Amino acid sequence: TQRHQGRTALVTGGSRGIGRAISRRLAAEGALVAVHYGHDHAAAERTVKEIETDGGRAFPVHAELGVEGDAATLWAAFDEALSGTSGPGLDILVNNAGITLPRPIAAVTEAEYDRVFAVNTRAPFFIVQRSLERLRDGGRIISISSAATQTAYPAIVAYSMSKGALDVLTPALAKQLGPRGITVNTVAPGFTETEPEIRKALSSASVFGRLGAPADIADVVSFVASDEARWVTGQWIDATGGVGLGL
Amino acid sequence: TQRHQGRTALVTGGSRGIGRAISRRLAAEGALVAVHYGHDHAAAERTVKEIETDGGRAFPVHAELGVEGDAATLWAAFDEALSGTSGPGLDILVNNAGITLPRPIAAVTEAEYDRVFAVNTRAPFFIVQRSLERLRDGGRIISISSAATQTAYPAIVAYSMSKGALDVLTPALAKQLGPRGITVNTVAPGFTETEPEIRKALSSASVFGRLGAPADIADVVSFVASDEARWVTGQWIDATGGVGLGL
Amino acid sequence: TQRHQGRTALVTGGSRGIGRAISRRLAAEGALVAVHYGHDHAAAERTVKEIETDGGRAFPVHAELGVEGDAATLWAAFDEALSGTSGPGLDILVNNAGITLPRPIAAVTEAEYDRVFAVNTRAPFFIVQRSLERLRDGGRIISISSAATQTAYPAIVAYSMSKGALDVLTPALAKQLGPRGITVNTVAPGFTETEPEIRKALSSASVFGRLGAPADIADVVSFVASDEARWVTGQWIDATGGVGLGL
Amino acid sequence: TQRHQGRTALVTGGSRGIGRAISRRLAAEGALVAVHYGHDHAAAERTVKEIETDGGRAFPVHAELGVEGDAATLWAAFDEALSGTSGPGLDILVNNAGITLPRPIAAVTEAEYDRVFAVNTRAPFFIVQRSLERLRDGGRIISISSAATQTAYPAIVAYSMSKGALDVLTPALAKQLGPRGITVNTVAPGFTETEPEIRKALSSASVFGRLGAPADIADVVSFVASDEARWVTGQWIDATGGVGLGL
Repeated sequence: TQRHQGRTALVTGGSRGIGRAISRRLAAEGALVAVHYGHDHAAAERTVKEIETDGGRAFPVHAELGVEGDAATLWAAFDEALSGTSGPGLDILVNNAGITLPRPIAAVTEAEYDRVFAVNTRAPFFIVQRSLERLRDGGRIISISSAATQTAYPAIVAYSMSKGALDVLTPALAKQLGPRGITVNTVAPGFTETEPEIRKALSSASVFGRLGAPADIADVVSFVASDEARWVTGQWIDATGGVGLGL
Repeated sequence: TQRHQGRTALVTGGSRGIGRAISRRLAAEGALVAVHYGHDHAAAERTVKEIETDGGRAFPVHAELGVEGDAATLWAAFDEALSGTSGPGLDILVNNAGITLPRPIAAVTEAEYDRVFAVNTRAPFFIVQRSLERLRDGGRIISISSAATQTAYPAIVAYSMSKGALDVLTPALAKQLGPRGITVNTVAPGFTETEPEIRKALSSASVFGRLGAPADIADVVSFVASDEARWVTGQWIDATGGVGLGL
Repeated sequence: TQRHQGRTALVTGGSRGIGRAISRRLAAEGALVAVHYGHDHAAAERTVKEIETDGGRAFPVHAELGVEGDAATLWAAFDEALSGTSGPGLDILVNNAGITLPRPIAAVTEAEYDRVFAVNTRAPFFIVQRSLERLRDGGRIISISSAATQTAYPAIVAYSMSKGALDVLTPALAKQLGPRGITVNTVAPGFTETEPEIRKALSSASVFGRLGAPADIADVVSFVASDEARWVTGQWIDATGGVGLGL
Repeated sequence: TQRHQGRTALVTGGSRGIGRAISRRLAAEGALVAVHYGHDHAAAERTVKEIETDGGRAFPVHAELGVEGDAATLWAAFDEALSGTSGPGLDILVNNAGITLPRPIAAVTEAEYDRVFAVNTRAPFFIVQRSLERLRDGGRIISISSAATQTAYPAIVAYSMSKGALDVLTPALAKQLGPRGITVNTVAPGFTETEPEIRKALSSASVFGRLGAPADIADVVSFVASDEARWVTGQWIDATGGVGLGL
């Protein structure tokens, strides 16, 4: 396609699963992709080489999220990488970094709560805040949310709340950034097989009666990030295979 | 792109404005496009030749909508065209046919009401009903709605109600047709310049402070109609430039 | 409570089921209730006497809906009743009149479609239009919709579309009528037992695992119609026992 | 009315503004009201005496929110109060405690962010978690949110995100608690005058062209908390005077 020819993308948690497919799709369409990772160096290097093997350009960016100085670290390491190279600006920010918390309310601890909010809400918020100094006109902010923000799923309530908070950011920034031709969208995956009775309920929650694949999400994100989605902003884009549709 | 290589599309009111850009985008990506028209023969022939000049294939399909035997006529004329040719099936249905009624409630007559419901709701409903016998697996139903179904616009209330009714159809069919890998989506345009103080309020209703162009809608529709949007179904896809976002 | 002391209400299809409980609740709180009916004279007389027995005031209003001159007939008969009596104005309009069409798309006929749109959309629209000349400041318009407008229920698709259209009217009029302190709301019932496997799916579609009762709806409508809901307008008020909540 | 005769309510931030009107409305309808406060002892004592003067029963409950051991402290102090008295159970939880952060993204500090999340999300979450052990059948959880969760208001983005997260909790718990006849709802106030160009934009954001009063919210909350709203659950109840309706 070559829809992102000449552009610079950053994908938080870009090293694997959904993060990885996004990084790959964007890099395959000409984007220079900053592949962010917090823990998994080898997976980052894996994703980058994969991209380079296929004839795109990407580079690793190390920042542990949900720790004091996470956002600063991320953007410090992004600049360090581009310096003496493409300028300090970017076109496409994808907030994909996240940790799960599969506990209903009765079992969620302060430690687990604080951890999920630190990584899933606080990190992306300050990453985005510091993004706005660098984000060019016609740019893209894309937050990866969950079906569970808009469909009641008690067993992951604290996780869903973390994504809910980030969903409020999308319309706020689409309004603020609109005059510069920047779109801000949420893409909400459903239940995705990445790398007993649960697997069954989640497959059949789709009207297509399967789990999503990383490629399912990455295909929607690649569109939202293109000039073709320039008239689409402030939206919650359902990438769940029709989760929550009926009953 | 060639995203619709080998597929058959039907675009109701495909002869001009949004209808025309959709027809053109789809035909430019390899779709064989049935260009439907109710009144404007020359505009239909115009759109078809344009497509053929550019090296796609399309053909005219005549059916006056909101008259007894409209849906039958349409599908009679679609088949007549494909017969002894591509088989009777289709991949992509776009409900774009519509008439405006810019009157607030106090001024809407029975004649005008009945006319807008006949064209905007009753016609597309029976066109879709008769579509389901012909619609192949992995197919696409795309209804063109309005921003005014989800954002209060009193001055066009009866028109909005007509589109509202058709918006209920999208989730219903996405559930029913899901098992066959068919997606059903609404694409909602905003205020679009096609071929005094009104023009100003409508431009600035967008967070981008302009009217839409036909291409803005057609770019979103082309995506929804592609294999890239296969994980997107039952949705109301906002193609308004962020109309109704703030306040 | 006596929340509607001194007010005049009209409840379309007020003779039984949900219509009847609404009529009764409003009349029990001091409202003078015009009990509309299209076919069922005895049921109307039944509801009125019931109300009078309990020490409220109500009167019958005959108008066959979905026939040429329905809205005119209704308001002609409302005035005929109040004339030489309370003035021609009203405080509370409840659009409760409706007919079901339990057929999925493949089986809906033109006759059945046209009938459901005539009764469920066209009748209430022109009843409301003609209401606005008579509707006092601090007044109430309340449309009775269905859970199936916002939750995919293919088996009643054409019925849902009819209610969908009327749902677009609520926000339109809440904006137009706002300056006069009039609220316009939709109240959406779920599945309600009025006077095999279906009954089971509908009971368990509620998070409370029962069907609604008429009183469940009438309690919400009585609130929306009171000065207590004066800050609530343009809303789709869910009276379904949490239908469509999870999955 | 006496709708809450025999019931026990807890209103977080119940000492003034919206908190206070809620406390008063509930206590005026027979509820025993635990008036929570974090800083403002005199305001708490003020609200309690007011209630007692009018012939309801209420008591103060001290807990600084957004500090380690806030939820424990609150419930420790609730029990201490009821002990040797009404049992340890409650019927009605109102999450009204909140702090504002009127800064757009460019100006939000970590300190301010962490403070607003601690008070507005983390505190109510763990207050609710610990509530579920005590909450009786037919009970009520009511979260006080903001219009700005569903209408883009960039200038208060971090505050809105905090309320967004709590909005995800409502549908989750309405599903989980449904079988016990407990309703969980959000009530979203707009812009409310409590105890230059801003005041003007906020008044005219309502279709009624005024700011809300505490009583506007408290009237809706009193309904949601009554047996009359028993069929209303998982909902986002708009108490904004039609903020965000048009454009």
